[PDB]
Amino acid sequence: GVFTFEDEITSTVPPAKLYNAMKDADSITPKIIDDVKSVEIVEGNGGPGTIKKLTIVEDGETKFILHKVESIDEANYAYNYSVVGGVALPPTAEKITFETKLVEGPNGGSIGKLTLKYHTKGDAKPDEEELKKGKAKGEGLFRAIEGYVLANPTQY
Ligand SMILES: Oc1cc(O)c2c(c1)O[C@H](c1ccc(O)c(O)c1)[C@H](O)C2
Repeated sequence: GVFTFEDEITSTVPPAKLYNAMKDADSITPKIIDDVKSVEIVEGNGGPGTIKKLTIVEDGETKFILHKVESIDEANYAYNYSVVGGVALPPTAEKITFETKLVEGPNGGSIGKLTLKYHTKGDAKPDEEELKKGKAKGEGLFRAIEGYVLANPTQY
């Protein structure tokens, strides 16, 4: 089946600035997030269909995660990707998609609309553990990119 979850987060950063920064996430996330060590493009031009390999060290163990870029809509401040291999993908799941969309806040800040879609193989049940881990990932990225912009005011 498909399980869909929707969430919102807020930032004082205007959406156009945040979105520019999101485009540099491969560069930014290893600096801010302790566990991420590198992000490498296995193949692709960074657009839809690109495959990325993330190298992380978790619990003193090196591991890898695979991402695939689904779609990009700059006019709409959206970036979509799916987890398609690695530890992040549970055995039951076909695929886990994270959609990120940025909207102007009422006060000029930003609202991040985060949608998580969990595709399960057959009738398998989604792991609660993964979802909990899942909601954090959607947030952490956003915070990572936000923190970086706030800490480097002149750059964006
Ligand atoms: O705290 C974490 C832990 C993780 O395993 C990850 C986190 C944050 O965010 C990473 C991340 C997510 C999206 C990206 O585009 C990216 O470059 C890096 C990834 O989800 C894997």
